[PDB]
Amino acid sequence: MTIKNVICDIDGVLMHDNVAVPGAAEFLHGIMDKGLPLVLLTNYPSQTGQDLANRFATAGVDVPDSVFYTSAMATADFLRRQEGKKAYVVGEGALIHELYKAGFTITDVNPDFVIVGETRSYNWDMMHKAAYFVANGARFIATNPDTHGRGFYPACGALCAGIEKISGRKPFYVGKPSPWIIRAALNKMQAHSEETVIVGDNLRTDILAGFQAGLETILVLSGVSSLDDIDSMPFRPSWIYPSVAEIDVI
Amino acid sequence: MTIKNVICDIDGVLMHDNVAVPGAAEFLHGIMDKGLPLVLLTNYPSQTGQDLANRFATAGVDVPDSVFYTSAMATADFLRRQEGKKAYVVGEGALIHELYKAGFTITDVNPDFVIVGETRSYNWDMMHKAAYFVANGARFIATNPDTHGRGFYPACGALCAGIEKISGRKPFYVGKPSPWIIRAALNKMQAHSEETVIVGDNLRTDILAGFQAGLETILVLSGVSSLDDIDSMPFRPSWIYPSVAEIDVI
Amino acid sequence: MTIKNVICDIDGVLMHDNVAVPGAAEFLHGIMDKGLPLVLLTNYPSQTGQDLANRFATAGVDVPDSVFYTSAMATADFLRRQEGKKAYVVGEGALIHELYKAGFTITDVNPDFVIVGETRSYNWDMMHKAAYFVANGARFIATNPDTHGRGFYPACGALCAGIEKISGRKPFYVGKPSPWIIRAALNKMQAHSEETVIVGDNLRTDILAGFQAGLETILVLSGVSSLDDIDSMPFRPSWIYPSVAEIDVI
Amino acid sequence: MTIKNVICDIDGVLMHDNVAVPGAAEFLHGIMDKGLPLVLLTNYPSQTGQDLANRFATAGVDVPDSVFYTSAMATADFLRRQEGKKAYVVGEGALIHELYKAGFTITDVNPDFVIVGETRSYNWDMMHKAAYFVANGARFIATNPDTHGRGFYPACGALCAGIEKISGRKPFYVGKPSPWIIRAALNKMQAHSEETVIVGDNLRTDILAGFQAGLETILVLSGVSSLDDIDSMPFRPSWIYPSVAEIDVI
Ligand SMILES: [Mg+2]
Ligand SMILES: [Mg+2]
Ligand SMILES: [Mg+2]
Ligand SMILES: [Mg+2]
Repeated sequence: MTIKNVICDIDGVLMHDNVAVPGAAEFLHGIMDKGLPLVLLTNYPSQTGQDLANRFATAGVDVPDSVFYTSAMATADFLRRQEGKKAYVVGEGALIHELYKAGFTITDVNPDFVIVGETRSYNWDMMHKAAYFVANGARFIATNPDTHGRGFYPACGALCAGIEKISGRKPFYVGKPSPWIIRAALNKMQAHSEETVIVGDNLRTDILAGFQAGLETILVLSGVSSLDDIDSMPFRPSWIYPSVAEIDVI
Repeated sequence: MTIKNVICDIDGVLMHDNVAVPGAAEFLHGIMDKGLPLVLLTNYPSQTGQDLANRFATAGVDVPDSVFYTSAMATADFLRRQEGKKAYVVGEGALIHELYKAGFTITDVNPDFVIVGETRSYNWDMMHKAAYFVANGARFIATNPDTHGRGFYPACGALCAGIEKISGRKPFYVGKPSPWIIRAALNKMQAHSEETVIVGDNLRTDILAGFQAGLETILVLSGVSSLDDIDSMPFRPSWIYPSVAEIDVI
Repeated sequence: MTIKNVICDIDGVLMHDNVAVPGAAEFLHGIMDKGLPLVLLTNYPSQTGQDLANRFATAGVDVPDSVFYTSAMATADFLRRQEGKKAYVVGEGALIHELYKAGFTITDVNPDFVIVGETRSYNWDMMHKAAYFVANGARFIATNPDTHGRGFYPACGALCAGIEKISGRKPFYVGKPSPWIIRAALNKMQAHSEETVIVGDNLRTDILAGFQAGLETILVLSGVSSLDDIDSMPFRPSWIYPSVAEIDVI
Repeated sequence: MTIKNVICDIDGVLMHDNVAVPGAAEFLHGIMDKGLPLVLLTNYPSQTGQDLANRFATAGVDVPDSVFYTSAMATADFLRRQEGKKAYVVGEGALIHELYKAGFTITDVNPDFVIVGETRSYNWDMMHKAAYFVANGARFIATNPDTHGRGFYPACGALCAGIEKISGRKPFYVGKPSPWIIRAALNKMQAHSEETVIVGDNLRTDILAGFQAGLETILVLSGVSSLDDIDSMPFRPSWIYPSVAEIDVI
């Protein structure tokens, strides 16, 4: 059927850092007014739903805590359905709390999983232990492949680099471009891919993931990707707009 | 809901080369008898549905031409929904016919796409032209990432290698582990991921793709992957059996 | 000691394709007049010394056949000192003749080496056989890593790509940036690295190789590399000039 | 001429960790008795010459501090000859002191170089700053490519991984397999490659570097590499022995 659910990326679409993109509030309110399930997605694992709601509210956009879905929440949802509840975690804040709520024990003693998110406390010891466990068979999971956040701030992908180099193994990244996180988002809305659209600014992450997941896609040009980037692209967005302000196919 | 549709990989699951895996016939007939939509999937683009039906029949397994779905068919289905109908193709047989049926013009003059499948006629000239077009912006699509077929026979992935090296660009692979081909298979059965299971022998292709697509997965040990390969695996199969002969959760 | 020998790269330094770089003739004649051993180096394996002398003469630059040293000659020199004289060769012309003169038997029956140069006859069969032999333990050698020649013409590196993909092994590239070819060039002049300078236009090949080999280096800006490319460079050229016309430290 | 100088790798050749390889003492004393210049090489940057002499003496092998040459010393020697004397260093101990003796100022303010060695204090902040500087044009140098030391202890290569991922740039590794460190070792002995042999246990580092540098090579089987590893090897050692105990071609 038609568009009945909406997954909308955050950075470069609804927010520029801590400043809302013009029209974001009206765009979101229009969707909620119509009663369409909505998920605001972000590949970063540092913020809780409340943190995000506060960030949005500070910027003048009001939405419920419940609409947010981060790679940390997605990782917890992924692990919930797994056997084994012991993990060595390289991360802090949101991810840690989510894992505890998923019934996990966080330990550096016989862990079943090595989970990497983001932490400014990352150090030689963590890289060492994570590499040791992964090399020894621990299930290697990471929240998102992004190498850095704002500026050149190390992000999950950068923290995994040393661990991968030493162990010779790569983690399963839960976030975009992996199609699984889109599946997780759909399950959160109890929605089907055929009636869901994803709005994003990055052709290589939002669009690629949505496409592979079977979703209709809308690329906005207010972020990373530019219009000429679609010319040579294997697949292309269902629609393209300068920003969410002109989206009216929903 | 429950399992209502089935995607079953071919090589290492139903066939060993030209010899059927014991129990394959009974397994498939049981599924069809129950009236469950069935798709027999293969990442290789060389055979037509009829070729595959004949191969199966020669091996003592009788199934309709219609159940087969190859990376060539999937590629044609992918391109059908695309704008532009001119392509420079590096391939032969099945793929070529499928593209013509999808309304394509195959040309080395201003092609919109560069499509790579498999062809034993692959040569310096083809690599040159493909690289030239891709470097110049043509949409780069490939049927499957496999580097070789039986023995060390070059396969699609190997043919793309030189083109990627020269152009500095990578193609969008339509086949496994890409989740999209699973989506295409579901659409072929008009089925939902939540009620579909995929049976395969390769953890890194059948299982990875099925998992990302939201399908229940069954790993058989009659092919590439072995049981101990799941220990360190980020995700694991819903079920594991020596072969299709013992599968009875369908 | 001082500069007593000279290795000078060809393309982008002395020639632009078939046209001489202004000042090339005078530059070379000045070196020969002083009696300094000279080697004109090129990473490409297609031309014989006579072909190169003819190309230079056609462009108005007169030099002896003996001064030229190609990756094909270097590869033959490399193999001369090796045990085993049976090789499966993916190449044509110059390289083939050089190997025969080095005492080799070219065969697809129990070859000791798999040697890849350049050949416009490259095809599926060659990739297959080369991959089969390398996968089975044959010593994998390639003339140069360049992915393409003029335009997007496949070069040695591109021909190796498919073979590497299938076999899972990489060849030993004889040409630049490998320091060995510089050693081979020095031996050709019976010269020491401490009294030899190399002139080149590519920071990542001529300069990198010369530097690692212990040679003084001169970068000309008449080719691939540009002046701003040295800012972030780990190592830098001993000298930099727009072209050979202003070189006077020799 | 003949062998007049000797470069001998340490780990897996003369030492197993803190235990000497049987015959090491006699091997080394024999070389020094003959008056042949000797350099004991190691790719690791953590120990000073005195530390190494003490380690050897504790193991029962007596040699002068002066014979040792580490990747830290080699890096300092490399930088001594460079313009610019400001560097942001990710490392500790030996490397730091060597840089100060080379006339460097270590700072995180407008550094000319970003130098990575080894430090158990490596953290998010260091990765961030190093990545920021490299991304902004700083000359990226690293002591050695090894990903880990003993066990799964992070080594230089692992520390560079995150920096490379964020900046998109790779460093120039001073240590093996880079031929430059062999050149540096020769200069330390004021020796020519044609009269120098290198003894090592790793085909991919000691042997590869020696070969590219024009040295005669001796592979011992007391460490990383095994005899069957030479079968498919592009190049092969001049000689091969179980350990230094049987080396008598010097
Ligand atoms: Mg975004
Ligand atoms: Mg299979
Ligand atoms: Mg050049
Ligand atoms: Mg060693």
